[PDB]
Amino acid sequence: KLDRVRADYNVHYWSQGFYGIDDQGEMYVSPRSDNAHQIQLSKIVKQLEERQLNVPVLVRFPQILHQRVHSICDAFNQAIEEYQYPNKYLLVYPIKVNQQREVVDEILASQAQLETKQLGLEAGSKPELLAVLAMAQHASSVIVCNGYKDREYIRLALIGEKLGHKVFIVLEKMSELDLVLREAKSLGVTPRLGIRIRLASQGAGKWQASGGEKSKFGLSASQVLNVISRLKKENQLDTLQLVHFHLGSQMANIRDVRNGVNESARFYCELRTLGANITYFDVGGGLAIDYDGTRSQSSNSMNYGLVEYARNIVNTVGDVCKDYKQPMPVIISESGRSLTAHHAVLISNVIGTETYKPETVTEPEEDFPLLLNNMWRSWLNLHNGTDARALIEIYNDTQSDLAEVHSQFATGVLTLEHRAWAEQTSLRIYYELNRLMSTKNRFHRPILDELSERLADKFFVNFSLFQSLPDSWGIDQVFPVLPLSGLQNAADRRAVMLDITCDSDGAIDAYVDGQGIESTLPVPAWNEDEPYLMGFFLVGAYQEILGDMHNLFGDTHSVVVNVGDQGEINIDFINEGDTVEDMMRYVHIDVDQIRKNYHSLVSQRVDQEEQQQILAELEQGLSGYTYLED
Amino acid sequence: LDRVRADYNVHYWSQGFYGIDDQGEMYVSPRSDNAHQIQLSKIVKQLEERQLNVPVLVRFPQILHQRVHSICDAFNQAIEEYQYPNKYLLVYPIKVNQQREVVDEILASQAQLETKQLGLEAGSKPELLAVLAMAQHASSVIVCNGYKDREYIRLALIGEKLGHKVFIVLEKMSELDLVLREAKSLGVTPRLGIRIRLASQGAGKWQASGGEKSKFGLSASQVLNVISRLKKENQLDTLQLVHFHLGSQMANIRDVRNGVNESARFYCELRTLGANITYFDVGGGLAIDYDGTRSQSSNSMNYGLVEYARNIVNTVGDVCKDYKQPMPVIISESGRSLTAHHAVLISNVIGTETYKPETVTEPEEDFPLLLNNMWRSWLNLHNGTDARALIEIYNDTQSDLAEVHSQFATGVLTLEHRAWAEQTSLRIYYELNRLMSTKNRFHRPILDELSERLADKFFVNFSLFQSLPDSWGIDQVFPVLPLSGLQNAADRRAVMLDITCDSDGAIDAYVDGQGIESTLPVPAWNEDEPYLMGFFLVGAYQEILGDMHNLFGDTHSVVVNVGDQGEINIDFINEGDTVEDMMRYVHIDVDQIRKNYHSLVSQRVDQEEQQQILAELEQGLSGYTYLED
Ligand SMILES: *Cc1c(COP(=O)(O)O)cnc(C)c1O
Ligand SMILES: *Cc1c(COP(=O)(O)O)cnc(C)c1O
Ligand SMILES: N=C(N)NCCCCN
Ligand SMILES: N=C(N)NCCCCN
Repeated sequence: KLDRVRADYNVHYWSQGFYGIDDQGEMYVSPRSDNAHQIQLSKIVKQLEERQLNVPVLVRFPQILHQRVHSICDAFNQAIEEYQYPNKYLLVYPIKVNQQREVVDEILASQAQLETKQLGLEAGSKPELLAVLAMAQHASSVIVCNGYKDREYIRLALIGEKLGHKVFIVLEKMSELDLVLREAKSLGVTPRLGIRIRLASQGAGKWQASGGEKSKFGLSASQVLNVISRLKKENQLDTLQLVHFHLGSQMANIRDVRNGVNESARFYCELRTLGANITYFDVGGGLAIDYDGTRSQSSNSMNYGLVEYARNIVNTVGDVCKDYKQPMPVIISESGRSLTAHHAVLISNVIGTETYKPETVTEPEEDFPLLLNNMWRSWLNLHNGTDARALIEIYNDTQSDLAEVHSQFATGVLTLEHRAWAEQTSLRIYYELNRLMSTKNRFHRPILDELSERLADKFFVNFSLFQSLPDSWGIDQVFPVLPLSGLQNAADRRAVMLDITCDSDGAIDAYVDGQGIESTLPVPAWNEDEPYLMGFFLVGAYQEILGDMHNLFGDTHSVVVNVGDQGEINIDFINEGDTVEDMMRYVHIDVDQIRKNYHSLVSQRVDQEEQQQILAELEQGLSGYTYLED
Repeated sequence: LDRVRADYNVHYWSQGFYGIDDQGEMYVSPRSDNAHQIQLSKIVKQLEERQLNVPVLVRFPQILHQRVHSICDAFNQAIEEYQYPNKYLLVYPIKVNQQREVVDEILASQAQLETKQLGLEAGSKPELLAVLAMAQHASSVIVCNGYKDREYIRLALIGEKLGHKVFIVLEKMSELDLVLREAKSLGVTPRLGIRIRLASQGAGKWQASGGEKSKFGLSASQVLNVISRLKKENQLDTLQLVHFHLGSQMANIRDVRNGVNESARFYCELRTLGANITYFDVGGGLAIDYDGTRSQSSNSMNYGLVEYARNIVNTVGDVCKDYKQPMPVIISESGRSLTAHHAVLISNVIGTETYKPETVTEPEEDFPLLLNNMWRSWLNLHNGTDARALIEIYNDTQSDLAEVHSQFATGVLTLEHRAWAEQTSLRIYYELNRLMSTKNRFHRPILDELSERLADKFFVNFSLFQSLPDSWGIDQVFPVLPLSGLQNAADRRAVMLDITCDSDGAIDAYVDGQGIESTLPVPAWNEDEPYLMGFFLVGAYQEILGDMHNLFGDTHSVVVNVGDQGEINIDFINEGDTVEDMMRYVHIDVDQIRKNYHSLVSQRVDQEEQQQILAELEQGLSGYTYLED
């Protein structure tokens, strides 16, 4: 049954209604706001294959970016209406989360459909500013500038203001103020200034600009005061328009958001008190994504929802302004991750497995030692008539017996054959223990968890973790991962997913299912005869940019898919992934020379009939996708 | 003033390739003869004169050459001490660093040791093609690991067809049938190895299936299935190599010795079943001492080079003596140890946040008591204050400051009050740090906290995520040192921050004379003068794991040979990415954008200004992604 499978995965806890399992047992995406047509992801794959693109593939749904833009804006609007807050919310997209022109254009495109009709982007570095200015060349835009600012970064930012953008240069180091004033004078521009504030409510040391605590940016209380003082002196206090703080990405605890906003709102009111007219209050990033579906205060989740995040921000800022009797600023959030995580799915195939097949326990030959007979006797006592206690005993004896076998092999007591026999016999006992024990028995359940790991299939997935999913390796980030098809049989097996790199770390340690994080995943059985497709979801934020070429596996193919009015699958942009030859160039091999040398060597050492064949396979290997063929 | 050399103790991790000379400069000494030390700042000046700015990755192929000879000599010495009756063969696994310039130089050694062999290991389909391309000129030993499809298998067998010795190591049971089929198809006799799963390295590793994450290798039972199938095909002679790999950076020599013991027993058991295994490949694992402490920790190891080699050779030897069997050729795949030292990442410190001593102002008459108490702490803090009173001033001040932050947060204090409190505290810390004594057992740990409280932040012009990825990913420690003016390294303490917009772009730990610290002693930063830092031991796995966070790309890289008379020879130069390179990677049409700027400026900017501005936008696009001082 599919509907019992649906409760085993509980996709809806993490998918936000963008993905689900349909009645044919296929995973779909539903990316349109009218929710009009669902599309089976496997059917998108079938259509890529027709066009000669093989998996792995990264698939983007812009229609999902559009909805996130509207949801985040809707959430703050609701909060504004409920509080009767007397100013606006502005969404601003930090490009660091995902810089791809096709992501950023779709984000810009919905922002234009919004009532403010207000474009907002944030750059965190010189190269990002130039990218941001390129991508907002068409219309006047809010641009917030963060990061380390040299002369050239400041002059480019002022050039942007000259050319008609609203460019906020956020002061993050005290020396930058003096640089901005000089460069603005030199370009004849009226600069717009924001200030980044250091907070004392988020940990020891962060209030301090100097010192060995690692928050890089932001001005001290003292430094903030110096800014106001320097501006008053130059008759430029009106250029300070923006107050900024950034708590960090993926804030799991709503309390920290509240404490942060509380402290910042007070700074904002104190600055107006000293005469500055701050128009904007920018709460930075930090709006988390619920990667594991558990809504918990854990590093892969959050204990709050979208609207509640909005309310904590609006209410706190509003309450602090009412106390000071100050007017309320435009609220900005830089919510990159929330905007981008859901829109992308990585698809690839399971190209082989290592699974345990139950074989027959052969009886001990006269040659076998007591220890191995003991295991044989355990195997005979294991059946439907073995009681609940005695099954546990047999588990414990069998583990101890295998451990002793391993020690005797290591010291020269036992032959390779003895070891083999004991290992296969143990696996047979484990396999049966796993069938005889009951999940309704309280003392069997912990063992059945143990046994579930011990008997899981290894699934080798045609992809590189280091390339497509770097946070998995680097910070034990969890992503939901699921078979795309045949989900009626998801109770068949348990499996762990490994990548095809020659590295221990290219394996997933954690899975998302119906009750949260597990160490293995329930899956349909694999067959050599049918394609078996898997999906990594919530890969939309920070994954693409951060991946690297371990083992010379390169970029995957990527495509943009829009679902049309009548349910068409419009494949709108297509980016081809790396070939082996690309990777060879990247590491400075002269490939044209390699090809030509190959012509010689083959004519030298190969029989004439074969030569064309051998040369074709060499040339073809160079020109192939880095990834493997089933 | 050579307490400086002793503060850093560079030789504890440098292996004699880097040190400080008597002019206060970091030098490299890359030749085996150690004939000429070249100051690393002179390499930078020489690059500056060719229009390349830091950040720069500098690589020294003569260090690679020495690494190959040191590892071979270590094994050869162990072989001679034991009287081990067979040879050692070093095989380089290109996964550690795939650059042609690195691999060439390793290969260029291979040629020169009178046994005149060394090999390459590939661990995936595309590495196999890179290895085949890199050994095109000469016949070679090639070991193939990783997940093998039909194409990988056929390429490997073609490699053998063209004269290489290609060992296709079986890592999965199903891959034996595939090899045998395809070898028949290409009419080639295969050479096979087998990777074996060990039970001595932790629970679950012995098993092929199951949830434990050791990807590759055959279980004892599958090893026997291999023997049985090859006996039936009459192809048992094709199995020539036994393989295992424990993992990289093995810190505990005990694990090495346990792994070798177990695997030697597999080797001798296989011979017992008529297999004629000739090669015994112990994989990687041979660690690098990143912090110079030679301790059993994630960044270091409890053993040395010769010791590693003795543990291998003596263990294989003793077990063989036990079966009365012949000893095999020993192979190690020691990538990391071959490559870590040869490369240095150099960049400049382009700004700082430092605390500058300011006088503490008397509280205004409107100030609350709490801020008066802090004032009173400050007055009681001078050369007359006794040792115990210094600690109590330290504790009152921290308590005061904390209470100030709670009062700001609930509306009790103004920003001006907070500002005054924070600056007074810093002044009190700065003076505590001068009045307390290193000779006093109870000041020392306060001075430890003060060192951090008072450290300079140095902003280095590079991206940790691009150039030192393991530092972010696995808290890899790398030595980091300033390159110049080292006579002055007692000036201050600093932490190094990269210029990315990201909290994680900082180094948490530093290597000084004591091993690992949380700050580094350094010369003072001056705006007027260049300040260069080196990150060392970046040779293995850094270059290829780096990513484009915040759109910072590749740095320049160059290859430097020191000639017989000391000439600095800059033999290859790879240019780093420009802003335009990055924009194009994220699919912006840069040439269209160039054009639209011309449109936009001429329509929006006063005529007398247009050329200036357009020249600035274009110098923006064509410039290195990194910043200018
Ligand atoms: C990185 C960053 C962001 C993004 O935050 P997310 O929560 O990941 O979306 C926003 N603002 C600033 C200043 C950042 O550096
Ligand atoms: C990664 C790897 C190596 C390299 O080991 P290092 O200790 O990092 O030098 C050697 N052999 C194999 C099979 C590997 O996968
Ligand atoms: N994804 C990065 N590697 N780290 C995220 C940091 C962003 C601000 N805390
Ligand atoms: N530093 C790399 N990411 N990991 C290397 C692991 C390789 C075999 N243990």
